[PDB]
Amino acid sequence: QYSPNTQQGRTSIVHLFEWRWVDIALECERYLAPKGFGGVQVSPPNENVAIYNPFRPWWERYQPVSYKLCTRSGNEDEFRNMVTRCNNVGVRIYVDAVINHMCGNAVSAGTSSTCGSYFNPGSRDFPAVPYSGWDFNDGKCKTGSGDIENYNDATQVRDCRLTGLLDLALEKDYVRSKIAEYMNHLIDIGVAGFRLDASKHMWPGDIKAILDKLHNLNSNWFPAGSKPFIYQEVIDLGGEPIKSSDYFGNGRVTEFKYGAKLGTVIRKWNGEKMSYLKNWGEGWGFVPSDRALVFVDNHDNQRGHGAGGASILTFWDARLYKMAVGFMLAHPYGFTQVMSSYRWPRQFQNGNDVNDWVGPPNNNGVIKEVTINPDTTCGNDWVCEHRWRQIRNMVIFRNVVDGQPFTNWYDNGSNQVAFGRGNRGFIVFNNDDWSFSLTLQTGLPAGTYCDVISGDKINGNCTGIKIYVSDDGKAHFSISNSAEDPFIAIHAESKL
Ligand SMILES: *[C@H]1O[C@H](CO)[C@@H](O)[C@H](O)[C@H]1NC(C)=O
Ligand SMILES: [Ca+2]
Repeated sequence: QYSPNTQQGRTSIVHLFEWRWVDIALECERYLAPKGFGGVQVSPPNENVAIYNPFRPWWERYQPVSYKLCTRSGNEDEFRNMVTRCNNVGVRIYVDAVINHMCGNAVSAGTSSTCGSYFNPGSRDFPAVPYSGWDFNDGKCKTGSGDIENYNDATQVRDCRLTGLLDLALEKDYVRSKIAEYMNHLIDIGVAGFRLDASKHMWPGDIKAILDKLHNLNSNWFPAGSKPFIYQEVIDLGGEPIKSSDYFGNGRVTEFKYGAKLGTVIRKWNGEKMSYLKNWGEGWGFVPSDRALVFVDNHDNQRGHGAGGASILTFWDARLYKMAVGFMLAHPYGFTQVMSSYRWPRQFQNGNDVNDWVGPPNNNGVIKEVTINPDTTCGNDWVCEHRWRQIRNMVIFRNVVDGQPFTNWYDNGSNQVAFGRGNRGFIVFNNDDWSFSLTLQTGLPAGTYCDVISGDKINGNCTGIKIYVSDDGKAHFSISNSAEDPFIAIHAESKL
């Protein structure tokens, strides 16, 4: 469960946020597989509530109505077709599992579902599963509002409604069975793992009970005895009753301190400088590397809905974003997840986006298909950060240096640092307010290397910058503080 279950070599997964099943299937064959991506995290594939006020927000997908594979991304057949085509190409699929709750208790009863299933939140009656009033913690919670009021109370945080979402009683074998039945369906279809949404709101023991009823990965693509990869969404920063270590027994956990910290350092906020990254990792209070799932930003905190706050770097800050992601992909700590999102009309009104709810590109509710431009970029407002040369080439970098030790670190004491990975890769950063010109020991074999940030290597020709490594692994690097991308990266596979 700690093993991603990706093909040998592939070291990253990408979140194709709100993408359609059919677009993902194509992307797997036309780009993800060839560019070395390890897998894809998909948006919840089960039926959810169709919220029309605001108009189809992205967060409506976190309010389940049933476990039918019927959403705006596609139906069961399209979902199945996607898993098969991606697996057949070596790209794994990880599902965002919303098993801690159902829909809002204040939501109106009826058939406003992505699949037309009937539901009645008022009477806790979800016939498509089926679930009834006896399957919720309505009588287990103590709070006056029935919702979580005090996060210093681990109990109410687990038994009370998270912002009004109907809280399922995961202690009952019936509920655990219904959920496991849904998860086994996905496993048998071919998924390699799951993201356990809102894990902090579930008892570590209830989760384990559910994982105990899960089948092994499909023997057609995975070796016998393979267990699904498990990463739990636990927002744990500092001094909270619930520690992420409490979930180490079920699988990996999302390390939200990673992106929050990296964001302030790159932004150079409150005295932080890149030279401090010398001991990045557990040395900064992070969970053990072998239990961490890291990222710069996620669908939640990229729009202010998650931990990290204002220090979080997103595609909106392209220049600084690329460096942060470049640094994360080059550093050996944890398992990396790349973000892929869409553009929305950010309407900041007194320091808060009033349009952070806006859903994916759409035509009257119907999600717009992902178009590819001649320059390999996406249209229809899909950002496709994963298609950015600087990001995609760093994804490949991590694969190439997989297993190599962190070495040859250098820093000017401010914001000019560099380090290598064994003898397979080397990266240089310039985040200071002045040019960088110095000869450094890369620890790489002599030869001409293409800088994979400014360009690419194609049939023995570099389309960008070229670095020359001496017989003693030394090479000269020049980075202006005015450069489009103030960092250079070279590896064994970019050598001419
Ligand atoms: C790189 O490509 C060009 C043609 O586009 C060719 O003339 C040149 O010889 C190539 N160099 C190498 C080293 O293959
Ligand atoms: Ca709960």
